[PDB]
Amino acid sequence: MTTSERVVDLLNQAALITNDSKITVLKQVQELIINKDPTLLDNFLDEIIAFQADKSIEVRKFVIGFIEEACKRDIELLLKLIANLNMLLRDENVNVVKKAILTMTQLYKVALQWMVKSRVISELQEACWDMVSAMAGDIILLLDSDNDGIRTHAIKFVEGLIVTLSPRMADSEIPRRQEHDISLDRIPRDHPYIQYNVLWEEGKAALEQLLKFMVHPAISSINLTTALGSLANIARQRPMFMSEVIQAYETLHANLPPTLAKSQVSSVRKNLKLHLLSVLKHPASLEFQAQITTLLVDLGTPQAEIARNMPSSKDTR
Repeated sequence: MTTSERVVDLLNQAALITNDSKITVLKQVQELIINKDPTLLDNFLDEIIAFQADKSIEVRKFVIGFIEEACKRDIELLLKLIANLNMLLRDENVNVVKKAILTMTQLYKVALQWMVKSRVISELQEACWDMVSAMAGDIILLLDSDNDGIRTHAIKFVEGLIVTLSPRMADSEIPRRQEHDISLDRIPRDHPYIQYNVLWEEGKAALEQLLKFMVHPAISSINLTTALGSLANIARQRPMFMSEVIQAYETLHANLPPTLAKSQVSSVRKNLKLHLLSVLKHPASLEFQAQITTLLVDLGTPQAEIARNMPSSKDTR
């Protein structure tokens, strides 16, 4: 029997399995159609995507993972799969939503790169980009989800967005895994469709949402520390934002979220200090030395710890 005959037989078996172990069979299918005979991907998309209706949470999560792998293998499948991903982002179960946010964090930057490399934008490709972009806007709105784990994942997606939609600079720290990710500097300024200025504004607006979130008197401990880490990552990857990040830290410290200001205060300060020190260690910090140092002392950072983390101006070259 042929590969596509095997795929049909596995799919028919997966349909008879009544527990999550059907994912074993679906991953066999995914390996056949994504890696063994990639030409089959197109032919059996419908069959895999059909499992987005499965009642099992792990099965819907599998389908989100599958969409990510398929779009990473052929980004144009995003044309037929963005709508299914949008349904999973609105899932009734928060674990499916979280997994869909993870996936958008990966796929947004790849759809954008694809738009940026197209000189002529088809109707399908335009509606696909419109949807990618409303989904990003909806995930930013998820900063106000009533679910703590969703807000946490939204923070990370928003972090990734701010970094995508701002330019790399010469002293930008770039985690090696993100070396080849698109950023604003890699966007031609006369692309007829994707407008540089608009994406910049959009990155700035995303950052303003994340700064406001950070300050909010009602956010939780896990959200706060995720946001603090995100802001620190942003300041080191995009040093043009360092000022705004330092200021956000000053502001959080002046106005502690009432629920975290007594028994939890030691923890919040230790967290704020650890993140602030990571910013200080970045050479662009030398421009804000008095402001950072003053904030570090006010948090009760020992002098030795400030001194140890101060970058040399040699690292400014």
